[PDB]
This record gives sequence, structure tokens and C-alpha cells, in this order.
Amino acid sequence: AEVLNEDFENGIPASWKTIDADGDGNNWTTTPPPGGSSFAGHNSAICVSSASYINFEGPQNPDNYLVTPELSLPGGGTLTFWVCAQDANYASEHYAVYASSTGNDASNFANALLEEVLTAKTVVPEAIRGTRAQGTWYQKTVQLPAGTKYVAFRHFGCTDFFWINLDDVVITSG
Ligand SMILES: [Ca+2]
Ligand SMILES: [Ca+2]
Ligand code: NA
Ligand code: NA
Ligand code: NA
Repeated sequence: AEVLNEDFENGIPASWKTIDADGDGNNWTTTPPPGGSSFAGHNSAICVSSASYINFEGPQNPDNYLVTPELSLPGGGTLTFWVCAQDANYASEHYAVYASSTGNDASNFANALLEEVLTAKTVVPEAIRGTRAQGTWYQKTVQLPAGTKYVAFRHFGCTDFFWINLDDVVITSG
């Protein structure tokens, strides 16, 4: 039974929450600057994205969370989602996925269930990035413990690549 299935085609839903932990005003977003329109989604128009580098601005130091609405997983569940680097040639974005059994603030998200740096399969030094191919979309699977109330996706601990993209977040109970 699916308890969450988000394609982002109507943007980040109001039921989800962004946390700008570094405080720069830049978040996970479906309107990445300076274009202000979503990057190409996974077999779809829209995905949600966070920047380590913004064209016409420069390197960023993100600590950005994207948090689900409150979940009921009394016996646990399974998360799947799709992730890619927006620029296949500046691919090395660092992210983690966390579960909380209580609240939905940054301090509630500790002990990553998954933490990785996307694999660079190709590389280029350019001021304007995102000018070639998107990275490959990869599906990830994370098991969620019983009593998980919130899942957070965190883009952090990296700078000076381009953007990380997320799409097609599905959580099933059991
Ligand atoms: Ca989508
Ligand atoms: Ca930020
Ligand atoms: Na949906
Ligand atoms: Na919200
Ligand atoms: Na709260």
C-alpha cells in the first residue's frame, strides 16, 4: 500500500517542507534560477532540485532539506526515489536521506539511512554549466523503520558542481 507518491508535477506540494539550514535563501526548488523553470524531470516535465552552483551567481554552500508530510508507518515501510546530477559533467553532489520518529526540524534528522556522492562518469572548467547532457537517473531504495513519521532529503557538504535532482518519491507501508 502506497502512503506517498509524489511526481512534483504541481511543484513542491504545500504538505511538504523545505528547510534552508545554511540560510542563503536558496532551497530545494522546482524553479531553479536563473531559468525559473524545472530541469527535465524523470520521464516527466518537473523535478525538484538543489544547487551547489548557480549560473550567473557562482558556487553555493547548501544545507538544504526537503521533508515529506507526516507519515504513518507503524510497521515500517520502503522508500524509493530517483536521483540525478543536472550536469553529467559536474556530477559530484553530496546528499543524504534521514528518517525521524518525532519532529520535522533539522535536529530530528540524524543517522543517515543513505548518504552518497553521485558518481562522476564524465567530467569537463566553465563559468556557465548545465550546457550539455543531464546525468543518468538512478532509482534508490531505502528501508524505513517502524514509527518513521518524516523522511528528509538533504543536499549538503558540497560546493561548486551544479544541481542535484530528485523525482518520483514513493513510500509503501509494511
Ligand atoms: Ca516528475
Ligand atoms: Ca540554502
Ligand atoms: Na501523486
Ligand atoms: Na509546506
Ligand atoms: Na513540526
